[PDB]
Amino acid sequence: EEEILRAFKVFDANGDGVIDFDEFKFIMQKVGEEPLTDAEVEEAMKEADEDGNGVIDIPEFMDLIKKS
Repeated sequence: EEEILRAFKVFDANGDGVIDFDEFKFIMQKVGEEPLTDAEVEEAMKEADEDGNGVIDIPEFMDLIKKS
């Protein structure tokens, strides 16, 4: 619980709790605008949104690892 909610909550760029494609492509490489190859980031977020309208809410990523 604590490590996954810490990581996803820094990852949400405030977003009301939701993460989109441009937020992940900016924040992935944590020091400013560092995301170097777009294909690595696009593959990881497309496999982590299971349906969720296309942009990830906090319960999806954590139930995907933590499911209870």
